[PDB]
Amino acid sequence: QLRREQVGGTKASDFLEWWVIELQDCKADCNLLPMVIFSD
Amino acid sequence: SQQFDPYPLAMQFISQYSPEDIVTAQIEGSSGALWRISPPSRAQMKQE
Amino acid sequence: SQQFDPYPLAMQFISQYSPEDIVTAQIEGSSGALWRISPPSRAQMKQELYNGTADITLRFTWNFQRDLAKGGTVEYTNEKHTLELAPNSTARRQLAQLLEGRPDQSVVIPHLFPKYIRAPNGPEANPVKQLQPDEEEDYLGVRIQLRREQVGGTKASDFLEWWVIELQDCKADCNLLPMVIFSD
Repeated sequence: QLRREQVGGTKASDFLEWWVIELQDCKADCNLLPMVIFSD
Repeated sequence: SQQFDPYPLAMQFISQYSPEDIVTAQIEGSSGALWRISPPSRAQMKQE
Repeated sequence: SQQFDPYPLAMQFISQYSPEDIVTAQIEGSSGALWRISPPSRAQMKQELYNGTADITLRFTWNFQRDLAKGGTVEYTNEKHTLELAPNSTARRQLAQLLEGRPDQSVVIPHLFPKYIRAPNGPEANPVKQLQPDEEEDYLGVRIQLRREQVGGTKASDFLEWWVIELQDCKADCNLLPMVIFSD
């Protein structure tokens, strides 16, 4: 998801941007990406 | 362990590691910093 | 091979490497990300360029990252070609003007972009002396341009900036900086 925030004749590149990624199946944990990692 | 029941595979692999030997990375998605794209490059990306 | 005819030097050096052992880095110039300079620091930079006294530097560092899966003991190699911009010299006198945000003006700096770089197993990516005798005059000239985009009582630090560098002799490849790099 591209969250977008206005600052202030371009309407596109006039203001802030950033990216937010979530798992496809998020129940209430949209701020969460678990990633189990194995260490030998 | 109990969520990979059908599988002897888990016994071969998962069992090798003590439960503390394995960690999780609760990486957040929202707190990505502001994007850095120059509007020429953003326009070219949009074109492509 | 055929573009270094006079030279037995090429036979000694270039021949050592299979043609696939040598790769090119089509690094783009336009797609540099937005500049990050705090307007105190930008103003201080402008001051040092405008009425500076101590001689200033402008370095240009490359850095190659290889893969360890193919063996090897080093992962990063790098070096720099430091250049000095004399006070009241033309180069600085034009960079300073460039910083004021004029639309189309630009400057060219000579001897800044070596073309053939050896990447041996040691952390010294030394330029190959043996395709270029001068070691300082055979370097290419690069063309720096400050592209500038408005957003919106300062007229200077109110809006976006970024840098775009091109070779001095660009035919139609302004988005191209070839850089032949040698791998042992």
